[PDB]
Amino acid sequence: NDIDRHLVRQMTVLSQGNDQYFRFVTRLSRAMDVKIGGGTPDFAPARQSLENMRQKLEEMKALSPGPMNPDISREVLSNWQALLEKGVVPQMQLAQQGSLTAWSEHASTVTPALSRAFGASAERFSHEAGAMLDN
Amino acid sequence: DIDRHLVRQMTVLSQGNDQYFRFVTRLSRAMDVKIGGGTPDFAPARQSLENMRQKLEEMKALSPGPMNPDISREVLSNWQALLEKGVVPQMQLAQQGSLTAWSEHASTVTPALSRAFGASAERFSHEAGAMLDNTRV
Ligand SMILES: [Cl-]
Repeated sequence: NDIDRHLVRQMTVLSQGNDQYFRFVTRLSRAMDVKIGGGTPDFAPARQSLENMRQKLEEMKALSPGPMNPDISREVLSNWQALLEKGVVPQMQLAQQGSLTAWSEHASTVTPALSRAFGASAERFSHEAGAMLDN
Repeated sequence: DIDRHLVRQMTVLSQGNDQYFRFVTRLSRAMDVKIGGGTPDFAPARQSLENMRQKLEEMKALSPGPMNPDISREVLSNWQALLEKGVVPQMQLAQQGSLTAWSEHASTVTPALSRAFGASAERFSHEAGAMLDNTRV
């Protein structure tokens, strides 16, 4: 498998990126609760997930468009990019030197929308990939 | 192949997590409307709860597969607990109880269950990441 291996790697990185997103949200939330509970928040875990996500985006770019339709490949990288630059990077910065209401409003609306868009792109990418492999 | 099976499991787990986070937001908006003296629409929250339940069933059907049996088990038990003890009550309580129930249950009981699911999901992602990226030593 050469094309097959490439596809599976694209599916793998895409899944890993989406997973790092959930790790990031969950870890940032934990740290944020400690801040709300009059504590000292440790943002090293969440920053780790954020970086992991960006590195998986770099790994995805190096693999794309690969063997599939270049459009869906373009789609996934631009929505991944957006989720990072407009969602996760600003949301992290709000938790670190922003107000509580600004971080919570952004984390309850802005970042989610970007998440569902990237998630949608990822699901169609993987459905198309899976179909080709199962031919 | 092993990579595809792990990835299907990682994808079902993320989808489960996404559907759970959705559920919490979905239900909250329906309650603001109910608290605002309006006619709530529970159809969407029910959809998320049902999607969370469907993703658990799909996770079980794929497990343990190539993943360590202990980690696989932790994930399914914490997922199932979050659903049967956290999520389901909230929904049944949101359709009958008060702030003393749905709001109080959701702030005290659920979080603990949510936190355990998150710890298991981390344990899963870490081992999967090591297998997939040949990162282990
Ligand atoms: Cl591309």
